[PDB]
Formats: sequence, C-alpha cells, structure tokens
Amino acid sequence: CPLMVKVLDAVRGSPAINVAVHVFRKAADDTWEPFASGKTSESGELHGLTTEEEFVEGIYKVEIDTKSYWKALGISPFHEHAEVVFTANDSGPRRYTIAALLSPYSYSTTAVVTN
Amino acid sequence: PLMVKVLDAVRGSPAINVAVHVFRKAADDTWEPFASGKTSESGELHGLTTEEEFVEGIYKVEIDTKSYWKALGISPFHEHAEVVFTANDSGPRRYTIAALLSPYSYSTTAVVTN
Amino acid sequence: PLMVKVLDAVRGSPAINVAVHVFRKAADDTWEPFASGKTSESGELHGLTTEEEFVEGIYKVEIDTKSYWKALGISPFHEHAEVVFTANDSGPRRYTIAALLSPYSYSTTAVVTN
Amino acid sequence: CPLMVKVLDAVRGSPAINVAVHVFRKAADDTWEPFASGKTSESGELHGLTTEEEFVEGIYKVEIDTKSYWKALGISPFHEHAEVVFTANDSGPRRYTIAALLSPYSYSTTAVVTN
Ligand SMILES: O=C(O)c1cc(Cl)c2c(c1)C(=O)c1ccccc1C2=O
Ligand SMILES: O=C(O)c1cc(Cl)c2c(c1)C(=O)c1ccccc1C2=O
Ligand SMILES: [Ca+2]
Ligand SMILES: [Ca+2]
Ligand SMILES: [Ca+2]
Ligand SMILES: [Ca+2]
Repeated sequence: CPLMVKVLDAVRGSPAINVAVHVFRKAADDTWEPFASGKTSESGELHGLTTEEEFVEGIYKVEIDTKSYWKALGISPFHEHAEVVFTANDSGPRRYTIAALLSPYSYSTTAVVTN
Repeated sequence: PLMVKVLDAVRGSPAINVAVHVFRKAADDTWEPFASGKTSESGELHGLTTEEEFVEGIYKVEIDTKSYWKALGISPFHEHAEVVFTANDSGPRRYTIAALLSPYSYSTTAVVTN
Repeated sequence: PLMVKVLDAVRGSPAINVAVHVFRKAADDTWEPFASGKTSESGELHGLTTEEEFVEGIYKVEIDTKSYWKALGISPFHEHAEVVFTANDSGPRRYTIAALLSPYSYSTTAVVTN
Repeated sequence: CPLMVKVLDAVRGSPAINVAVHVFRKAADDTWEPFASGKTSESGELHGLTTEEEFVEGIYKVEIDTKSYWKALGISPFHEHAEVVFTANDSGPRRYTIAALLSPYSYSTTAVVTN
C-alpha cells in the first residue's frame, strides 16, 4: 500500500486511536471525489487505504476528523477537521506516510515519502 | 477579528507575500469566497474582514504554501494549508491563525481572544 | 535583541507567566546564568538583555514548561524546553524564540532578523 | 526496550538518518551522566538504547545532534542540538517513544507513552 496515515495526540502523549480519516481525489471538475477511508488503529495508524494500481498521480485530500476525536475524549477542540492536500507525483518507487500531531487548538502534519 | 501570520522554518523568518483565501460555508453547504489577501514583510495579514462582515459560520482559511515555496524556487509537498473552524459561536472573538512552514511539513495554531 | 514568545496549544491562548532562564556557555564550558524573566499576559517576554550585554556566544533558553502546566493543575511530560544556539556569530541579530506548548509535546522556532 | 527515539526531516520529507543521539540521566549532584547513545537507522529510529533493568525513574535528557545532521545535508541550521528533558515515572508498564521533527530553524518533539 502506497499511502498510510498516522495520527498522534499531543495532549495525552499517545497514538490517536479510532480517528476517522477520509481521502479524496480531485476530479476533472475540481470537486473532491471519495477515494478511501477508515479509522486509525490502536497504534494510531491507518493501513490498507489503497493499492498501487488505484493510487495514480493527482491531487489528494486527507481529512482527519479531529473534532470528533477530541469530543470523544471530553476535550474542547478548535478545528472542524485537519486537512492535508498534496499532489502525488510518480518519481520512481514511492510510499507516502501522512503524519499528523493533534492538539485542541493546533495541529502539525508532515509527509514522509520513501522509496 | 481575523488575522493570519506565517513563518518560514527553513529561513527562520516571516513568510512574506503568502497568498491567503478565506471561505465561508454557505447555506447550500458550498464554500463561498469571503476574503483574501497576502502576508506583509512581517509575515502578517491584517484587514481581511470587519466586525460586521465576520458573522458566525464555518470558515476555511487556505494558505497558499505551494505558491510561496515555488516563488522561492522550491518544489514542496503540499498544495496549501487548510484551516477549518466554526467562528463566533458564543459571540464575537478575535482569531489569529498562525502557520509555520517547511517544504514537507507545516503546523497551524489558533490564538482566540475575547 | 532577544525576545521569547510562548503559546498554549490546548487553550489557543498566550502562555502567561511562563518562567524563562537564559544561560551562556562560559570559557570553562559551563552554563553561566545570563538573564531571566517571565512571559506577560501576551505570552511575550521582552527586556531580557541589552545590545551591549548580548555578545557572541552559545546560549541556552530554558522555558519552564513543567512549572507552567503544574500551575494550571496539569501533570506534563517534559521538565522544560531547552533551546540552544550560537548567537551573533556574523554580527548582532535580533532573535525571537517562540514555543508552542501541549502537555506531551512542544515545538520551538527561531525568527532571526537583522 | 522501554525507550526509543524517532527523528523525521521536515525539509526533505524523510526519516532523519544517521543522526547522533545521546541520552543522559541526571545525577545526585545535578550533573548529566551519559546513559545511552546511538545513531538513527535508515528508518530514522534508534532502538536498543536501554533495558527495563537499566531504565529506572529519574530525569533524563535526550540530545539530538541536529546541527551535524543539517551540515551533512548541506543545509544551514539554527540550533546546536535539540534537547528533550523529561521525568520517567513508573505508572504501570510503560514504553516511551521520543519523537522529533526537524527543520533548520524549528523543531518539535512529542512523547508517545504506551502500555
Ligand atoms: O504570535 C506570533 O506572532 C506567532 C506566529 C506564528 Cl506563525 C508562530 C508563533 C507565534 C509561535 O509562537 C510559534 C511557536 C511554535 C511553532 C510555531 C509558531 C508559529 O508559527
Ligand atoms: O510513528 C513515528 O515513527 C513517528 C515519528 C515521528 Cl518523529 C513523528 C511522527 C510519527 C508523527 O506522526 C508526527 C506527526 C506530526 C508531526 C511530527 C511527527 C513526528 O515527528
Ligand atoms: Ca509527474
Ligand atoms: Ca451560536
Ligand atoms: Ca564570530
Ligand atoms: Ca513515581
């Protein structure tokens, strides 16, 4: 699988477990089409979202449902969700990890792209 | 009531001339254009909106990070940063949306004051 | 020439009353006390030093994050944040050391201007 | 092993490989005593630093040699190193991951503490 998502919780110092994640691919008419989705595991990771054959070049959006995550923990959040928008580009063999570190009023995201 | 500040984590400097587009969710659930501007030499974008215009709603602040890096000769990973939040639900607040940029990573924080 | 700004990522607010201790590496390779202060209501700490006092050197800015969280009733992970850098090596610069705090995580950024 | 270190590079979007990491434990006289050290692997991870028997409660410092990392990549850095200082506390079974995300003028660090 060429696309994985990993989510951490900066308040509790833990993987962010059971977070809903939706991936969209930008269509020709500029709308966002559902592409893959799931919930993070007990390790905060979401594997198996797509396959090499399905994951073609294009613009993708990863939407992480942070508001529901914080609400399930009883913590007051700022954002509706965290959004990560990027172009997939075929520069030799590549695997993409979209990582996010969550706080109630802040988040960070990094792309780890490896061969 | 809405200010945006952007920093560059490679240079340790304000991120100057970053385009920012703000949208507000309309009644038909689409993103309507709300305001736009660019960061100044200090990395700050003031004057996007007014107290009258900045009503309750769900807002999206799109920070055009790819255009920023490309103008510096760098090919970055992300298209833009997208900060989405419900504003003013318990009355007017002042929002500072801050972003810290690297070519393959960014962080964003909200400072909300009364 | 040296300012420290601290934000709280749980509240989306300035981190107020954060103690900050600055040290400078002495000729015997030990950390000598250089300056200290606390962040104001804006989360900013001004007036730590002067242009005359802030000579070249290796400086350590210790931000007392554990004391901050404990005063808010929270048990955090880190003892403090420690920002270590060589200053003024190519002439005087102005340094802003920023920190963004959560109970189990923090980030720190330097904004350096001439 | 109860203590692992993971380092990512925010400029290149990659694990931070071959980064020197030194762990110290605070001694009774308030000095920092060497405790463990190593270099991150091709995955940006440093495993096997210590054992359950050696890793007692106390105050620890993890020093990540970021300046040498950036210099090996030809990139101008701000910090001498990144320093992570924390108390280890025996609250049931615990494993500690100290994660760091590096940029030339900024770094972030998070603690992932799991059972
Ligand atoms: O108050 C500000 O002018 C301000 C603006 C930004 Cl953009 C940042 C900060 C402050 C800040 O403390 C900060 C701290 C740690 C990581 C990123 C940032 C920022 O990115
Ligand atoms: O799971 C990991 O091995 C791992 C290591 C690091 Cl170092 C990071 C992350 C994950 C991660 O999700 C992450 C998310 C947002 C900002 C920084 C990081 C990291 O810096
Ligand atoms: Ca291509
Ligand atoms: Ca309302
Ligand atoms: Ca010099
Ligand atoms: Ca104990």
